[PDB]
Amino acid sequence: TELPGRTNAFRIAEVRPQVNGIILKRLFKEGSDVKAGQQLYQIDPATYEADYQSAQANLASTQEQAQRYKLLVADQAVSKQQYADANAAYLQSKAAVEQARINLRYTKVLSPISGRIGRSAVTEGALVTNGQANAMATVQQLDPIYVDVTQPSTALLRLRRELASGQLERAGDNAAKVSLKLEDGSQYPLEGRLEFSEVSVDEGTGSVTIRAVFPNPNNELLPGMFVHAQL
Amino acid sequence: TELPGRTNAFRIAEVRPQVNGIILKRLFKEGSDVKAGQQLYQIDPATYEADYQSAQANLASTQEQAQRYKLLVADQAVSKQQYADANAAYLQSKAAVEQARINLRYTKVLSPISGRIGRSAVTEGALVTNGQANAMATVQQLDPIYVDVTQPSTALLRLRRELASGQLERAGDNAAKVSLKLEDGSQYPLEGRLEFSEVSVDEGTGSVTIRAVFPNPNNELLPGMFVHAQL
Amino acid sequence: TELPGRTNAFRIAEVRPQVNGIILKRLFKEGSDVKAGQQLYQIDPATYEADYQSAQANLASTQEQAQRYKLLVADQAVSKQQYADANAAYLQSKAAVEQARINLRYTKVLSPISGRIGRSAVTEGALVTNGQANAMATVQQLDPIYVDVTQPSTALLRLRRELASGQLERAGDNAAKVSLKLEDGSQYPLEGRLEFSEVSVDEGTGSVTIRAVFPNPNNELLPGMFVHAQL
Amino acid sequence: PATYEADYQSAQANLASTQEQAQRYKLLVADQAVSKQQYADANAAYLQSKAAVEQARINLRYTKVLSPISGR
Ligand SMILES: O=C[C@H](O)CO
Ligand SMILES: O=C[C@H](O)CO
Ligand SMILES: O=C[C@H](O)CO
Repeated sequence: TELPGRTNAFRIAEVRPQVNGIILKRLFKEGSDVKAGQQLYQIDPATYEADYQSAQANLASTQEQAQRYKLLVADQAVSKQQYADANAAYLQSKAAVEQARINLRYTKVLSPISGRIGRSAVTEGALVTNGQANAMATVQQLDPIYVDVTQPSTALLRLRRELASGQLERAGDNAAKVSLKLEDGSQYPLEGRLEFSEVSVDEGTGSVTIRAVFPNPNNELLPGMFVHAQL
Repeated sequence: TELPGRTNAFRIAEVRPQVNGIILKRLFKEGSDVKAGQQLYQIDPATYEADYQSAQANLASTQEQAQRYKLLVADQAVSKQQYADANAAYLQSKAAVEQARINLRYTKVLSPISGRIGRSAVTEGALVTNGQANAMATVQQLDPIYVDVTQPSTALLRLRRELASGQLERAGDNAAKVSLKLEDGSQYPLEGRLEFSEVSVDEGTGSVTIRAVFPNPNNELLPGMFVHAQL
Repeated sequence: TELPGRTNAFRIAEVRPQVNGIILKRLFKEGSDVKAGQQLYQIDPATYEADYQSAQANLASTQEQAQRYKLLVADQAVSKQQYADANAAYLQSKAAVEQARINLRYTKVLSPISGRIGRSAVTEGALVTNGQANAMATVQQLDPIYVDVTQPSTALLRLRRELASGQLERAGDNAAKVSLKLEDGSQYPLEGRLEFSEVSVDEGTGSVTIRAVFPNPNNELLPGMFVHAQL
Repeated sequence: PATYEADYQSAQANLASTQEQAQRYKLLVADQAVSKQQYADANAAYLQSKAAVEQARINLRYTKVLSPISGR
């Protein structure tokens, strides 16, 4: 039985800035392969770095001030109102520092997912804003790759039985082994699982949509291909 | 007697953001079974978390300030026009904190219902906005599953009698036991209740719509199937 | 004398939101019986509740400020302008609080009438807007139930006489006792009034439409049934 | 032609505007001051205007229905 379907990325992510600034450098090759956590951009941190240290300097100061006044109050050598204020400043500083630290950190735009980055919608030297509508770039995990198959609700059950009645070659719980046949006609060398758990149902058609998962190193398979799963 | 009908989810909910931000992680398998209250997404909280603590710091401060002026007014050491401004700030802080707390909490996009989530209409790293038109995802309770049956108003009464005149196998108050027959032809193994209380009436047809309730573990039954209840 | 007619709800009401937000919970069973004033939905109030208290805090503050300046102005200790601005703020806050309170109240979507709610056109987690076109649900009082009867203007007088000339069994002022006969053929066990005051007239036909009122506990009778009143 | 003439000038006013807008961005994109996305939008409008004006001009011209052939 041949099931028609479309190939889709296994996982997709968007790269976006979360701090305001100028793109200093774009550390990745358009179209290359990147790893989740890998620095993809560098926003000029000259300032954030400066504010962050400017801050810590402050905290170090107010903190000393506080820790000391608390000693004085204990001898009644300073009104508790003086202390309260001292500790007040200390807490604000401590807050400032944390926010500074957070912003500096957001300075190195990292990749959320592991996959294939494409073109960089943002040029070096460009101005980038936190919250900005457009994404700097998009990564896609193309290795294990999906094949969305759509069968009428009935057939999905028919197959589900055969899977349980051993009439279908097991591949795992709720999964039967399957082969792929490109619209080319050719036979994709490798083979993969065909999970039976439903992903979506067009109630207007009643038809269900399940996913097949094929290994795709070499990146032979790409999203959008009209293929055929085989059982 | 065989009553035609369609299978429908037992309950449906939508997943939506209620805070602005970037989708950090999508904690769920498209097509899986999720529980109500289960975290479905994580919106980056670096800041909301910072603000929230920045606030609490403040409240901790003003609160002390206030409480002290409260005891001080008695000795007339602190006026009443002070303990007023003081208590003013205290109340504002307390409010800021609650608002901070609320936003942080929305940072974890939980699932409203227990059911089956399908595809995630939002990619990781994407930008999400409170009030946004589109829903991030949709959960559907499919275990007990409904079967909407439509009979002409007359028939509904005829059956209602037999139910009371013992001529129909009781299943509970106003419910008669029923079996399901898929459009496949097969006989759904389990059987369930056919509640007689009306759910809706197409006055333009006069016909009524009642619901059958079948157990559906194993998830064999899906919404949209054209079935037949049997009595 | 058998008068043909259609059964109709005794009263209809629509459930709609009057505040913006997300449907947290839908507290009612589709197809059940609900009482006027009963909470049907809960719109996530996390924020409205927060704004309301955020407001009250503010009012508490400005109000003190005002009452104090009202003092200083009366002692030429401060200009009338200062007292003016202070009172200005006070008045704004007081307005803010009232609006907050109103919105919070709308957070609980109560049922306007007592009757029978059907399906909920809105899912939990859904986005709901004040002013939105569609109604979240519809309650229909079905106990006393109407039976719209249509007779030629002439016949309505004929009967009206007999009613006054004792030739018809009184049921109340302008009402004659009547029995119902379902299109089933059967005899509805209970009986009710047949009010003679006209409700509408198809001037294009000259025919009048009057209503019969039958008790309908057990909910045996439903809107849309083609029946027959008997005199 | 009262209107065609009005639309035509209504248009030309527009183009004169958007054209200035564009020519100005044309330089800020070179000095990475304006996002290549924006300059795109500016030049987009400019091209639309220029298109509108041509159509306006064409219609105004037709305000004078001429004879295709020489004859009777
Ligand atoms: O983001 C992937 C491609 O480069 C563009 O659209
Ligand atoms: O929402 C259900 C499916 O995942 C999509 O369309
Ligand atoms: O709203 C009345 C019925 O429940 C549905 O359509």
